Amino acid sequence: ESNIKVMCRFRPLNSEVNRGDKYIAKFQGEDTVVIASKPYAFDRVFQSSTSQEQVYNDAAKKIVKDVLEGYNGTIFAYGQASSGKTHTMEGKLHDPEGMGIIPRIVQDIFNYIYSMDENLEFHIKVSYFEIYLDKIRDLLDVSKTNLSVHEDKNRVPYVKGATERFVSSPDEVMDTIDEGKSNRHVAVHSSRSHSIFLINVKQENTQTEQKLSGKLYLVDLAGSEKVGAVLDEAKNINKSLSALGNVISALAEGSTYVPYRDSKMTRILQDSLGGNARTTIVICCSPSSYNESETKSTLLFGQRAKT
Repeated sequence: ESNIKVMCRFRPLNSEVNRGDKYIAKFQGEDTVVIASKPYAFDRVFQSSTSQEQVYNDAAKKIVKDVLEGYNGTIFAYGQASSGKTHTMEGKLHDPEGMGIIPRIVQDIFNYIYSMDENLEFHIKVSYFEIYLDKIRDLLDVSKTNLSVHEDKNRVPYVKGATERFVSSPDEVMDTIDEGKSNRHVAVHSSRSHSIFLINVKQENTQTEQKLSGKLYLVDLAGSEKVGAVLDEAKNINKSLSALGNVISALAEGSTYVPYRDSKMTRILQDSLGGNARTTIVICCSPSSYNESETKSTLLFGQRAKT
């Protein structure tokens, strides 16, 4: 019903072994992981050996194909520091085996476009903003610090004043990602804000003249903090995570009312999370004994989306 799939990735272990740490995690097949004799069931659990490409294949690929066919979708990344969130989501820029989910999404989009030359015409608009201290901040125009979410006549959400930049190649998309990353709020390199990257795929069919439109959101979630300006960061981070969790949970349990309005991120993502929309949540975990509570913390958060 809900269309949310939660997938958990554990990374290989070192470099770190010199500390003295154990593996702490056992896998009952490919969808369940056991820690401290407690079982956590998911839709897929990627073990240490799982390649970048099959993470993309199982987590994101069908979502991309759906957006190229007119649907909306969302992929979330969630993880405590050094869990492998960045390796999973971005990976190694121009190494194909190699690269993480976001570069593979972009390559599939453009290969499809190239393979569909004349018969389909495309316009890809990308936007990039972060939820920092409950404020919507544009990562492509530092002057736009405090933007708002609204709904149109059809109850379709949009962020007012957000930069939309036209892109025509994979490099142009990646250039845009790097520009936004430069302005993203970091501390201690923890992300202190949640960042949302939007690819809007607009197409028109040359034979039939009919139009299609699809929105793919890539959300990098800041991890929950247990702790001045860094305190306001923690309470906002945590409150917005609980708002997401409430939505995500109401959809998973089939609630007829879903509390999208209780936070800005979920208002933005209302046309792309729940309903017809396709969603994958990738939670990244360290296997080390040193981080067992963090992992167990991440795992519980992932559990909220699990029917």
